[PDB]
Formats: sequence, C-alpha cells, structure tokens
Amino acid sequence: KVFGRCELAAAMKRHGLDNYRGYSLGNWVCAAKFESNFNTQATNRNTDGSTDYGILQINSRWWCNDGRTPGSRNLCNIPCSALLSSDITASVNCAKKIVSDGNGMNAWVAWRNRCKGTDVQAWIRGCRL
Ligand SMILES: [Cl-]
Ligand code: NA
Repeated sequence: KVFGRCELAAAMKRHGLDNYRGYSLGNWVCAAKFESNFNTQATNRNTDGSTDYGILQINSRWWCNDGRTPGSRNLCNIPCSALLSSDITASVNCAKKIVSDGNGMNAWVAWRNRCKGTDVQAWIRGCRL
C-alpha cells in the first residue's frame, strides 16, 4: 500500500509514535517519505547482502529474519516479510525498538541526511489528527 502523507501520520499517531523517545510525528513521516516513499512494499538490497524492508526500511542485518543474510541477528523477532504488510503495526513496533537502542533516529540514514534539523512539522501540516 502507498499511504498518503496525512493517512500515514494518523496511522503512526494511533500506533504511539507521536513523541516516541522525544521524536515528534513529523520526524517519523519525514523518514518514511525518504526511506520508502510511503510504500509498504519497498525493499532495497545493501552491499553487505542484507536487505531493507518496508515503509521504514528496516535492515535484515540486525532486525528481522529473511533467511538470506548469513550471520545476521533477528532483534525484532519477525520475518522481514512482515514489514511489507499494508498494516504498519510490525514495522512500527520494530521501529520503536530501534529508536531506543541508543542512537535514536540516526539509525535511519535518510532521516539523518534529509530530516534531522529541518522543519518536520511541515510533514503533518493540515492533517486531521
Ligand atoms: Cl534520541
Ligand atoms: Na536477520
């Protein structure tokens, strides 16, 4: 599913990401924008042979099992395929775990490069929340 900006913001708010670990909602919507373009089915292969999955491009090196990343850990304990669902629950719960591991949203390279220290409120501008 390809979310609209406001639809996704609303789904993320309901799932408890608004201010999760100090990160306002615009941040989460901004990251998803540049990570996957709002597409739950987005996948990308990294050079180490690990793959990124879903709306928040969660990495199989650490976070999920996709059965083809030798030596990786499964820190969210889900198949990576569960991150591609049109229901963002699994992606949102795994995100919460990533953002708490000490590095905050700097885990998401597109956030750090494209969202950090920008006007992120602009990504929830005008949505009925
Ligand atoms: Cl932080
Ligand atoms: Na893994």
